Amino acid sequence: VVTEKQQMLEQHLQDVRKRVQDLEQKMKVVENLQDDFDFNYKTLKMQQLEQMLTALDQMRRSIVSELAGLLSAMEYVQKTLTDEELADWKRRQQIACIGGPPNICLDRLENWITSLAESQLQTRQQIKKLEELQQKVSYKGDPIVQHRPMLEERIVELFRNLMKSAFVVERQPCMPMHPDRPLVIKTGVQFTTKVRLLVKFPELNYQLKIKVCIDKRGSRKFNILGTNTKVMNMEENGSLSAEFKHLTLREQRCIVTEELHLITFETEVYHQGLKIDLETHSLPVVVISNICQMPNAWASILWYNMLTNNPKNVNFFTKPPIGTWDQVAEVLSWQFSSTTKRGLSIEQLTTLAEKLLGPGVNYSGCQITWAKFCKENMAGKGFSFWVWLDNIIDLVKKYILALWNEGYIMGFISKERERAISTKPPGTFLLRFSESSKEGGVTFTWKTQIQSVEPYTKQQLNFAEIIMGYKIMDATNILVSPLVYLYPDIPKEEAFGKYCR
Repeated sequence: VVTEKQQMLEQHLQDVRKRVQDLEQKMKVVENLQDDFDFNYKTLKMQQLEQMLTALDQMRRSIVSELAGLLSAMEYVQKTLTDEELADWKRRQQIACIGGPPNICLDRLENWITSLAESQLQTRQQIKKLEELQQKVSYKGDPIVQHRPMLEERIVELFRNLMKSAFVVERQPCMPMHPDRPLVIKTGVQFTTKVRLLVKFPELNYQLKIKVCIDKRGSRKFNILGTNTKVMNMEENGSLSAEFKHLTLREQRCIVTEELHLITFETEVYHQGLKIDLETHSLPVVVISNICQMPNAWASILWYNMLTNNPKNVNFFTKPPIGTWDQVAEVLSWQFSSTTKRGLSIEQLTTLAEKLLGPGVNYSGCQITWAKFCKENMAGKGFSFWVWLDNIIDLVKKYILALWNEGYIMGFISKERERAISTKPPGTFLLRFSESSKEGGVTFTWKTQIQSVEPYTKQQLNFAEIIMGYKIMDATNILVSPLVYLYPDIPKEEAFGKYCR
């Protein structure tokens, strides 16, 4: 969809696109009225020269002040493009990295930037057309001579920046085998990143070679390996980009999941006779040694994005900021909505808000520190909040995926609150995650006292049957049955029978 700030932008842009049509014209007309003058003077080589000149001077004056104003105009819109609607995208990328509401399609921005740069480049060819007359007809008091060096300088500035800013990291660095784990890369593993130049110029095609490096205190300095450089070209929406598939890492030899490193891409550009200094970098990355540090890092990733939107601040954990539950809550939800077709209801999100902050009402302004989140172990438990939860995710994703599809999983529910269930017909059941087991456990629940069996870990799930079998042989020496009706009142057959062989 289009915001109304975007209206103003695609607007601003066509108004400039329009002034370059007018200047386009003015230039043509004045060039002619100056050729008549040249001819009349090379023909008399008496008055319609003394005047023709008083006139040409008034053209120059107008044309030149027309350009000054046109530039003042491009200065404006570029700032609304770059500093506003681009920063906007960059932050929306940040957030879509950690499973947030996506849509970071560089198209709208590419046309706006492409359009603006196309203008600026015609405007440079206008100012050049001026120094053409600064040469065919000049005189003392020549407006051109004392304004064209000026304008040239000015417009070149504008492009130089627009150009630089148009250089981004389209798709952040990420191992193809850990798609959901971007910005966290294991040394020795091969990944794929990708840059894009939002000044889609067909002339530039194939003309740009990008060179990605890596770091250039006390931290571990690494070094990328393989096809270290790539040439930028228009292959796939014919946009200027270079993808670096098959890149590996290693460590320059001779904490860790809290250590950030930046990757830099670079290439110079020479066009219409100019040297441009192009270079962009990726969102801070945590490099790991073993796939065990996978979570503890992905944690840092999330914590960084969720908070600061600063792209260059590796020493983020030099003093990690705080983070009201609200934000955290949302972020957590995403992980589910990202992979699955569901996140966390404010219900499961509460028995979980407390599962962290403990007892209390309304967990909103409730500040959570980095430590708290995962740097610290749960009250009784022998592990941390995050650590525990990461498998609860991987569990849902890998095992019991389409199984969690239609809810079916209360997942998070205070063992206590799990009592008011002391309502339905004896036999109805839940589906929770063991709060005690670090490697993820999916159990179940049934004065008709209540009873939740021993959780079942991943190795076991090697479940639509544990819910169709489990007899719990009885005391009346009768291998009883698996308590029916999912929480609602759904007899475990229309809910469970489908996925059954």
